[PDB]
Amino acid sequence: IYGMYLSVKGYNDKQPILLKKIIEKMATFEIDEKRFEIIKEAYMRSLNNFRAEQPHQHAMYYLRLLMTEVAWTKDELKEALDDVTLPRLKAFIPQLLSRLHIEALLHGNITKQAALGIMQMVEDTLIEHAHTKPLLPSQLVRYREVQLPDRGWFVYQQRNEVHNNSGIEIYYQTDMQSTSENMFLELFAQIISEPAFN
Amino acid sequence: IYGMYLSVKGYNDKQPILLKKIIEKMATFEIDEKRFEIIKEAYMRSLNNFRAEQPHQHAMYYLRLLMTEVAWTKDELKEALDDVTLPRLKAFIPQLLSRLHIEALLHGNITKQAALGIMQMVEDTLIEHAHTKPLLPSQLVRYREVQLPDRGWFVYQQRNEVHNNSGIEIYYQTDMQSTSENMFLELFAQIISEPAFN
Repeated sequence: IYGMYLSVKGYNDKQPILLKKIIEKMATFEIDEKRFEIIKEAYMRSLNNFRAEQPHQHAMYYLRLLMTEVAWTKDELKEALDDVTLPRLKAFIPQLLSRLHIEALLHGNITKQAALGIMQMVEDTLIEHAHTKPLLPSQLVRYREVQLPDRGWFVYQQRNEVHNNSGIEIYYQTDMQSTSENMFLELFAQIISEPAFN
Repeated sequence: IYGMYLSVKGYNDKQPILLKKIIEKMATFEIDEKRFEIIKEAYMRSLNNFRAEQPHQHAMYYLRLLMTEVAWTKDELKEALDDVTLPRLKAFIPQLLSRLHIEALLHGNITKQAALGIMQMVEDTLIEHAHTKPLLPSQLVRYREVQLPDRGWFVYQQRNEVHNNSGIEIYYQTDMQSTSENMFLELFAQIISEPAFN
């Protein structure tokens, strides 16, 4: 929801080469129309196939949508999927790569100068082939969680058209994430874990 | 901040003709490069002339920024203005007209059928020349106001560089808009109006 995520894990011997190739395909992507149609139809089949997920998964999904400030439902994505066209996408990729921020975490059998060399390699490739420009700090917008009122109870109700079983997810909200509240919630959840199961 | 605003007022004799011509002009606009550079430069001057505004106007501006959820500053606009290019705008206009919502108010010497004819003409023209699609209701996000904490006092300080006088604006945020709160605030402001002046 904040942008792309790329992770390369494994032996560091030939890692920067493949990473460079992946960045090269990010900044030199040529879309095949047949692959585009097949993959698009597959994604449509995925959004259609979400209706066959399990009731508890639907409960976690609905609670996610309710609690997050901004969240698009799979029905909205499915409806907007028909309007996606190849010229729109080909005009959208450089529009995406035109303004970017990057947050990296390099943790492994590499040195500081090696990490700086890899990072500078990625930056130089993105600038060279994609003309990527940094983002403005005021544009670093994180999403807030909906605040429930005191003594307030809300219930969202939907139906599962596939499984003959019912699902339910009860969520009580706390103030914020501080040390004291974290240890309160974790300690209580530790006390009620096995009694809840049993 | 929510979108464009257009208001045509006057004799209704040729209002539909003029309005139709306006929609056609916004849906078939061809940009002049000279006019683009000149109007852009005049916009840069307009952004640079805010420094000569009065300190109370600077106060209302800063307070508006502070209490608005999303608000971009004159310096951010004047900095991002240097990146505005003719191809970027030429790609922005159809992107702006691709999906839209409309909220109209037709009041005066007008019949209901003529109002529906005007609205239907606007929709037909927008879909015709701009392929305008309806906007999702979840995309109709309204900005909120920063919720101040109880017994909280915050002070933002700046300096006017042109006028030799100083300004100040003191804001006691009340609760959300309801009948009781509205009449309390308006009655108190009524009591303190003339004693404030005198």
